[PDB]
Amino acid sequence: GEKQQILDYIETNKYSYIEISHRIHERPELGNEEIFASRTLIDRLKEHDFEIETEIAGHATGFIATYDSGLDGPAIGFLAEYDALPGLGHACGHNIIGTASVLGAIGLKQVIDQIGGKVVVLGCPAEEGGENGSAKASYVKAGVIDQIDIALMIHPGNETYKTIDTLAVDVLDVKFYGKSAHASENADEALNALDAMISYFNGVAQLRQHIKKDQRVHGVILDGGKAANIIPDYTHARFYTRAMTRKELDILTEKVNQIARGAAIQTGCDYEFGPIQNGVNEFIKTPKLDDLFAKYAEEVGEAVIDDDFGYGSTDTGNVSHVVPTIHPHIKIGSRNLVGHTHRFREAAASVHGDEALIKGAKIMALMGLELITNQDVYQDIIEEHAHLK
Amino acid sequence: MGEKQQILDYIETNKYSYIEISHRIHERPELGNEEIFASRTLIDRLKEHDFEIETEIAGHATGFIATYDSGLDGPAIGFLAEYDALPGLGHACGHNIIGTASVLGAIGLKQVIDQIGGKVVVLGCPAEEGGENGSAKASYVKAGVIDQIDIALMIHPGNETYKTIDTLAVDVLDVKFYGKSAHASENADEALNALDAMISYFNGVAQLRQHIKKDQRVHGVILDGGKAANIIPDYTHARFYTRAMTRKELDILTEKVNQIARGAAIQTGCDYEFGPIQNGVNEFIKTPKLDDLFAKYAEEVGEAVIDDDFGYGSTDTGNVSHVVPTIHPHIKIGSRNLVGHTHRFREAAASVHGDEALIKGAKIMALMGLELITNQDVYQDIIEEHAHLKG
Amino acid sequence: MGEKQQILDYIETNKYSYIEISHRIHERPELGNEEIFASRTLIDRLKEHDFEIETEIAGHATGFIATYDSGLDGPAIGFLAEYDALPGLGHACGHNIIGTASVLGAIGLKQVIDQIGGKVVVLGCPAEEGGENGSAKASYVKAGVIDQIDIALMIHPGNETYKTIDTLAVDVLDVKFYGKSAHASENADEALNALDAMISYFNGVAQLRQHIKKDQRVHGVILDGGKAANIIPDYTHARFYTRAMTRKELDILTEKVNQIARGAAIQTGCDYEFGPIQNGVNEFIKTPKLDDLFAKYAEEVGEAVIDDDFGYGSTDTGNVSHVVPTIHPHIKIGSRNLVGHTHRFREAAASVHGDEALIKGAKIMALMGLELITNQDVYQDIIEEHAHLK
Amino acid sequence: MGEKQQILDYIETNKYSYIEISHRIHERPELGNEEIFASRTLIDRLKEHDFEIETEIAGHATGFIATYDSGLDGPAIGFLAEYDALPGLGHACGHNIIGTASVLGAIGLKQVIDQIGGKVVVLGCPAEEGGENGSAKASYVKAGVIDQIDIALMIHPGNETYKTIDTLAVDVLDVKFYGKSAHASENADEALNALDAMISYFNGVAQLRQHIKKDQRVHGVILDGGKAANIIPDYTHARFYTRAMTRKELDILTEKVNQIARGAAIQTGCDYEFGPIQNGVNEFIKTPKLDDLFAKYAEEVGEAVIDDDFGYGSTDTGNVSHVVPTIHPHIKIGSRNLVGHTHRFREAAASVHGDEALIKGAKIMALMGLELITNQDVYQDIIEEHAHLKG
Ligand SMILES: [Zn+2]
Ligand SMILES: [Zn+2]
Ligand SMILES: [Zn+2]
Ligand SMILES: [Zn+2]
Ligand SMILES: [Zn+2]
Ligand SMILES: [Zn+2]
Ligand SMILES: [Zn+2]
Ligand SMILES: [Zn+2]
Ligand SMILES: [Zn+2]
Repeated sequence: GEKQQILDYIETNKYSYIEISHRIHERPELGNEEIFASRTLIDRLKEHDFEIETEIAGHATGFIATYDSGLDGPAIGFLAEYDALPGLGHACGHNIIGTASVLGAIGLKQVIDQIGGKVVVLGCPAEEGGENGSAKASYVKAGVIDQIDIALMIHPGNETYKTIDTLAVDVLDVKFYGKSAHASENADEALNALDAMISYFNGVAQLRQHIKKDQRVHGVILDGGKAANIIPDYTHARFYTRAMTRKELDILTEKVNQIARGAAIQTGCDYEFGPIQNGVNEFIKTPKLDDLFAKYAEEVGEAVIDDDFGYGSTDTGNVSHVVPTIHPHIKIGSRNLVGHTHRFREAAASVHGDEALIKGAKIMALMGLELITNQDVYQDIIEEHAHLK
Repeated sequence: MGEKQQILDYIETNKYSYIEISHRIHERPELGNEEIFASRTLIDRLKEHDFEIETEIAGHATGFIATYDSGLDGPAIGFLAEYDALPGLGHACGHNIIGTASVLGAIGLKQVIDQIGGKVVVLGCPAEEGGENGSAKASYVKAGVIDQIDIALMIHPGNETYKTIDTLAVDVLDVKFYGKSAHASENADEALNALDAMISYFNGVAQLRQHIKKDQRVHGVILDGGKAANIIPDYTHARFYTRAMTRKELDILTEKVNQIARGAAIQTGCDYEFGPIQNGVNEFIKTPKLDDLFAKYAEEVGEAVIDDDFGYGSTDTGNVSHVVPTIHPHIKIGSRNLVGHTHRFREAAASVHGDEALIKGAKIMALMGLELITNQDVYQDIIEEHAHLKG
Repeated sequence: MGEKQQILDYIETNKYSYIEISHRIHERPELGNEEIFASRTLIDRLKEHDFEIETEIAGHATGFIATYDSGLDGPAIGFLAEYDALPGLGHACGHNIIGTASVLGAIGLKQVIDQIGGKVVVLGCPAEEGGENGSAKASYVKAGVIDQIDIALMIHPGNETYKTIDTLAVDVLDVKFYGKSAHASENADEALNALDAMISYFNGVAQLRQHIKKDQRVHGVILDGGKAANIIPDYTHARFYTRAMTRKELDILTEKVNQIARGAAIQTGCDYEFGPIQNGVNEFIKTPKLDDLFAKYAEEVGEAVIDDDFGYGSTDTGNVSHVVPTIHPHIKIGSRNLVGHTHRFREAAASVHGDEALIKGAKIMALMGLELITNQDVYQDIIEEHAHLK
Repeated sequence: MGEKQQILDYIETNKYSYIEISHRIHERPELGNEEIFASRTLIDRLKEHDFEIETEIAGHATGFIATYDSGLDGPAIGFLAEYDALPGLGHACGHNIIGTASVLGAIGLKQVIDQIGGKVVVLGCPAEEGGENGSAKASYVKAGVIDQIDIALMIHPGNETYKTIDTLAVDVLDVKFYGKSAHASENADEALNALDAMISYFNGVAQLRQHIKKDQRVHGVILDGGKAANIIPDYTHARFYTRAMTRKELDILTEKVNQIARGAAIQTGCDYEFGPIQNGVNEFIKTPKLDDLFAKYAEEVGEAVIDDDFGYGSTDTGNVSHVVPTIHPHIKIGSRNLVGHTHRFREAAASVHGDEALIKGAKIMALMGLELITNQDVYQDIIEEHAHLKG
């Protein structure tokens, strides 16, 4: 009876949610600027009696949607994403993610009055990163994920597969501050912020010999001075660093901090060096929770492929350090589909992409059913995760 | 006899008219090659006194040549008019005074020019502070415009009154590197790194400073150093000055900086561009007999001409001095503590002393032109001295 | 009806004569291209068994080719002898055993060679550890010395017994910069700075690392960086390595480093030299059917052939493997916890276990060559498989 | 007087004895702190004329103090003896002449010292060309050795005869980086790279040159930059000069270079050492009236004292000028085209003109000492001018 209601609702109303997906696809908004997308999803949740908190952990366009039955049972959380890319506009198919997670939440809410427990959608802006990007990183730090017990989600891809491993990433600004002087007449009175920057860059080049092969550090000079006749008192670069784990990355980023400090000391300058967004973490996978995903991926008619699909780089990792989380992919077209391409945006607004949205909503809604209904399958997952972390 | 008195009577009779022009250009500072109001205001005043006007000279829209010919034999006495402001500072070099002084000088001498013969010429010279397609006089020399005048006169407001200073040679240059972008994490091995090319160029310029002469300079900034942290740059852009005592010495220096760029390109597998954004300023060749003539009338008009080390300058009027006897002197507009390109200087350029400098300088120049036309021995001597010093 | 049995009877009856030779080479370590005792001791043993000797091969004074031809049609089976030690460690790679075992294996097969036809050849191969005019086998390949053999056999002592490993391509390079001196305080404007050129080269090499493949390496030191603080250096000298997975890839990587040097010279107005101080090592091309032959005899001789990731090597025997089917297998001389190029390894190259590994290797190689000559189908298949792969 | 004539008669009637001492030193050129033959040959001549000798001064084995004391009140007149040669060049600074002249001057004045009072002192000053524990006179000043003398006299052979030139302050510094080795192919990630530290220090010094005064210098070389290409270096070693107009300025400059090293260490994770390999050289404080006394006697002895710009020097005699009135003049030994530290200058320093200069300088210095002891008003005037000028 319980599975019937959830599927019936999603199947008779599919076109309504598919429509929300194209409406968001047509209006690509970048991270922390996704006003249309968050409102549209908030409305559908409010239309089905969800209690809405907006503006979460410093993210104006984030939300927490909640429907609580008032009965003991797990709080099953669905991660909604809805940010596009600059120039490419939804070439990661984030129109599907937010709509799929909302449709699944609302699908499950249909029976939550009966099974017990709670349903929650977390609207998570800026997953692609940037200034105050990676909202889920902020949520973990703010304690927003103490509100859920399990974090569900699906991502569109070139195939259907279980959660991939993911990497830790920092996005960092480097700034040097000196003292300007006319370069021809009195450069001996200057403290050269550009010499600091060049020296920092020489140092980062040298570092690459001595970091692990899985690690990355790359960046650009955003402000290199403005007048050729005047010694710069300010320069500004932006950098990424990347490691397999947060523990490893914290060590790696401190090495780069020290290259900046050293450059500062060489040149008599002062400096700032720090994150422009809360750091992204590696995924801690719960295999029994992906088993559950595969099971319903198959029951819904997808071939879940076992293969190396590479490493990801997503703030959903951060949520997996707190609670059992998934970040699987649903096929939305050719196996030659590559994320962040024009052909991938086209794919996210196609009939296959529309089908994946509905299949994703069904899969998640039915996992939520089994986690609240079953206490042995739920406890297996919770105990597995807490052992792996 | 009385031809000197007509010049002075004209200049002094309607001096306040010209002071107003100075103040109107001061209120509305315009940058190099953008001096629409200044050029037009000065062109209208020449046109009001029957000068034949040519506009848009040597690729400079806001440049002009204003000629009054008597139709009789004699020298062509040129007056250099400058009228560009500085960014954020707005006539902190007092160029409102220079253009107006030269116009008023030319028009003073114009009063008498039908009696004494020869020809008066105002050359409107924009963008002397430099920049993209800056230094109009450099373009003028190159285009043949300076063949129209026999002598080139000018005054420059300063912290004191002094004869022409030595000036330096300058190039202003763009360095651009061109590569092949790639995603930095995933596939940096199929990129050609234009920022690496730039850092290598910068490292090489630093090294070069050990091996250049102590009178030479090389300095610059990175205008484009990449835009996305996750993408390898395929384009970087820097802007540089190079300077030396002479144009001969500078062409050697700039070429060394060229090869530093080239080498950076070779190291990184990138391609490159390296060239001047403007024509290129030359060192002054001074004609001491011409500065003697200035000092003479500087004193007659009541200025104390100081003989001290007032440093080197760096002006496209040096380029004109390679063609014809040229002066680039200074007239006091206030405190000896006045430094050029400061807020105090801008305020000084609109004071009563700057207004007075303007009138005195016009008087000095008009009277030099009277004698250069009138006294053939004094003219011959200046022409021959200059010719010896360049030739 | 068994020529196999003569081979083993010879090696087994006078094995102690050969174990002596190994300990004599071991007591007297000689660095690459200085292996006077080793080369002569081995040459004297070959002369004792009717081998014809040519010495000084491909510009290597301590190299040789010992041939014994039956005069009958058949494959020329080559055995590689190595005999160079390391500075300070002195045979912590166990090259005392490699050269002895190959000479013993070739003399073992010589006992039967007049009957089965064909030819036995031993290539004395100095300086495999590398250095200046190092990697003798690289020179042999380039000199056409390997046209004289049809198959290249060898054994190396190791932490266990296994088949040929994959190896990597290496270049060993000199960078020299040539400028013009002047007094640094007084007239540095008349100088061309060979040290600024060097610093600029090093800065460029650092940048290169972001853009090379993860399996590749470039690393070096400054051997001459100027002598007087008050004189602008007119000369600087660095030594570098470059490494890739193939020789085709390494030629590209080394040329990138060539252009980094070249760019540095252009920046500073200096001149430059950039090139190898030794010929240059190549990736192994393995012939699995030849390693199979090894494993078959390895097991007949009592050894356990292990199949595991034993990592990558870097040896000039790879260069040989581009010309003819070649092996570079390992024979157990002690604990699995043995590491190459260490003090514990040198002691193991002269132990009872290392002695056993010599005779076992010598038997394995002699029997392999017996089969390569005798079995045309096995020979044909190994030659054709190598031919398809290269 | 009869005293003045005893002095000159001594120097003239056995000048060839001392010229031979100059040639034997020239024949056997010895580097700083290694001048065993020169110091001993000089010490033996002073021993012969009843001078008390102390050897090994302020940590310099080839240094000596040779004292002849009258036991009567009077100034203690110091004669600075130099005798170090250059590597590969022999005596291309003419130091063979310097020490012999000062010994012959000291001994000439010694003839009369028991009659006029006071004291004669020769300081044997090794390694003035510098290097490891170079510049003995820096060590002497620092050790209190110059409290033994009231005036310091000296002559230096040159292309002409002239008064003490201005001299510069110098530091010779070693830079060492300490890290942690690894196999470069395999384990680079557990290394700390002392060569990257050195490269980074050099890149930093290159950048500094834009920002040091035009009279300042910094230059060095890498003496150890690693030894095996397959191993990340755990040790590098460089040697540097820094230079400035004054010690006050040079300390600021040298500290800037220290911070460049510190920063390189911080970037690479290395440790470091930075410090001088010799006592630092200081700028000359000149006493004009002492040079006037030199010029007086130079002229008497047959020399033309030329007033002209002969550039800046760079010598540890400068250090002595901070304590007592000192001269560092030059005496002509050949063509005006002679340049120090060349083969021609070595050739000059053994020539007849060089021998003549030795005797003349000896005479000049001994006649200078006679007046300094004898004339209290000339002495006092020199002491009070030095005291004023040093501050
Ligand atoms: Zn994405
Ligand atoms: Zn995504
Ligand atoms: Zn367990
Ligand atoms: Zn200006
Ligand atoms: Zn101006
Ligand atoms: Zn080895
Ligand atoms: Zn080996
Ligand atoms: Zn010297
Ligand atoms: Zn000297």
